[PDB]
Amino acid sequence: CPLMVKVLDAVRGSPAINVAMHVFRKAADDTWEPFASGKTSESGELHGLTTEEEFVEGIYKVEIDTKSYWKALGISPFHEHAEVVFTANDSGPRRYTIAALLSPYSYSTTAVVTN
Amino acid sequence: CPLMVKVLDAVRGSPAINVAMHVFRKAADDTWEPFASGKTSESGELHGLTTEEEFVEGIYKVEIDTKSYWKALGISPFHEHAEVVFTANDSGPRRYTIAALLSPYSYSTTAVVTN
Ligand SMILES: O=C(O)c1ccc2c(=O)c3c(Cl)cccc3oc2c1
Ligand SMILES: O=C(O)c1ccc2c(=O)c3c(Cl)cccc3oc2c1
Ligand SMILES: [Ca+2]
Ligand SMILES: [Ca+2]
Repeated sequence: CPLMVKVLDAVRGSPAINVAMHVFRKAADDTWEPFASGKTSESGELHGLTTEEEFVEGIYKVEIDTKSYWKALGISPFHEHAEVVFTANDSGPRRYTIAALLSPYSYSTTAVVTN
Repeated sequence: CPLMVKVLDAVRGSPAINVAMHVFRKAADDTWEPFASGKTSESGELHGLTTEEEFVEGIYKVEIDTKSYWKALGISPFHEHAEVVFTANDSGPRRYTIAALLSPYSYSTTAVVTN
């Protein structure tokens, strides 16, 4: 898959399992059109969101539902979600791994881009 | 002022100066209504965004223009912007500092909420 997302929990030191996320793509009218969605596995990873053919050039937004994750662990978090917004495939196809590290009042995100 | 934003640069080891950002408040129809905006100072801080009377409970989005910041420094960035989406909750007297640490392919954000 050309787009994979991995989510980790910085409180427990574990993968963040069953985290929902939605991916959007910016449309011509400047609105966010639905693109793909899923939930992380027991490894904290979400594979198979898209295919090479469907993953065209564009501006993409990954909205990770961190609030539901913390609520299900019984925790009141600060953020509604973690958002990652980036231009993809501007110079041809790439493989993107988006990672997010979660705490109740903080998150970090990094991208690993390979050819 | 109950809302301040501080931005740091992990590549140069410096405050992130002259970074533009917009704050939005979520409307009843799920759209994002402009709320406040500005640019960080020489200390990397943006003060005076709002007042106690204007900053009511709700969902807020801070959209930080990191792409323009990196391009002004001649450094190639990954993200279109950094986003911080959070709930303001009236639990006693509270001041909110939203902090962000920027790298070209990564960013980290935390909230410092004090009395
Ligand atoms: O792709 C992976 O397996 C992977 C492994 C480690 C990390 C990681 O430590 C990490 C940290 Cl500290 C801060 C922000 C994002 C991160 O994302 C990761 C992703
Ligand atoms: O508000 C301040 O003065 C302040 C000081 C230090 C930091 C800081 O190191 C920091 C780090 Cl590593 C990661 C993410 C956010 C951060 O926000 C900060 C904010
Ligand atoms: Ca292109
Ligand atoms: Ca309340």
